[PDB]
Amino acid sequence: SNAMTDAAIAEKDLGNAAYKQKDFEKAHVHYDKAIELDPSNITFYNNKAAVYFEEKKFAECVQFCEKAVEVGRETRADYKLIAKAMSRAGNAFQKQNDLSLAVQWFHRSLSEFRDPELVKKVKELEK
Repeated sequence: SNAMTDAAIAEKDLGNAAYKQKDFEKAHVHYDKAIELDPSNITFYNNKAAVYFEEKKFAECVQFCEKAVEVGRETRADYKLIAKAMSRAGNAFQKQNDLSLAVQWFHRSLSEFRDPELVKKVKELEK
């Protein structure tokens, strides 16, 4: 789109390079800068969620998944990337030993985009 939205992407790319080295602090710095430049881009919220998940900050991961979903809907982003946020949230809830919330999110995710592996995973979790 514009000078700002390109600038944001460039910060995301810097965040990914830190993320790839497991420098999670620096990854957040850059993704935060991305969101500062262009808060309408779902990718930044999902990438921050992914960092939080690897840090075992599962409640923060969920919070950013929730942001991705809200942003994704407001901006009419690719519904598949909204589904990804939803499954990530489900996984973060599993890691918190919260099956109830995990399954709520997984069902959201499947309704957003039918992931064949997740369908099987959810049936197993509901056994």
